[PDB]
Amino acid sequence: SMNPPPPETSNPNKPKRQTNQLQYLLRVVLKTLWKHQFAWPFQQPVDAVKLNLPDYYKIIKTPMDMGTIKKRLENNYYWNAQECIQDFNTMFTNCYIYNKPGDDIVLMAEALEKLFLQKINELPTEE
Ligand SMILES: CO[C@H]1CNC[C@@H](OCC2CCC(F)(F)CC2)[C@@H]1Nc1ncc(-c2cncc(C)c2)c2cc(C)c(=O)[nH]c12
Repeated sequence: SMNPPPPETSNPNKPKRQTNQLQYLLRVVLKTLWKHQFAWPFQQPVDAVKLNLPDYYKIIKTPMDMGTIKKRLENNYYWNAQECIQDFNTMFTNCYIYNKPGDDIVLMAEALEKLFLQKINELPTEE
C-alpha cells in the first residue's frame, strides 16, 4: 500500500487575506512548535511506507501535520484562524486515535499540545 497524496495546500479558486491572527499562527505558534524537541514526527505527513505502518491510512482518513499547516499558512490557504486551529487539533487527535495511549509518540504529542494551547490562549485579538 502506498501513501495517499498530501492534503491540499494551495487553491487559486479560494479568496486570499492576511490577518494578524493568521500571521501569529505562522510566526509564533507554528514557529514555536516546529522548533520543539518532539516536533520531528509531526513535521511532514506520516510516511506509512517508509515507517512500515501499512494500517495508518486505513485508520486515519483525515491526515494532518505541521508541514501541511506551514504550506497552508504560506499560501494564504486559510481565510479564518479557526481553520488553522482545527488542523492543529486534527493532527493531535489523529495521533491519539492511531497510537496506543501509552506510546512514546502520544506522550510527545501531549507535550506539544500543551504548548499549542498555551500559545492559542494568548491569540491576539482581531485587529
Ligand atoms: C505500530 O507502531 C506505531 C504505534 N505505536 C507507536 C509507534 O511504534 C513505534 C514504531 C517504531 C518504528 C517502527 F518503524 F518500527 C514502527 C513502530 C508507531 N507509530 C508511529 N511511528 C512512527 C512515527 C514517526 C513518523 N515520522 C517520523 C518519526 C521519527 C516517527 C509516527 C508518527 C505519528 C504522527 C504517529 O501518529 N505515529 C507514529
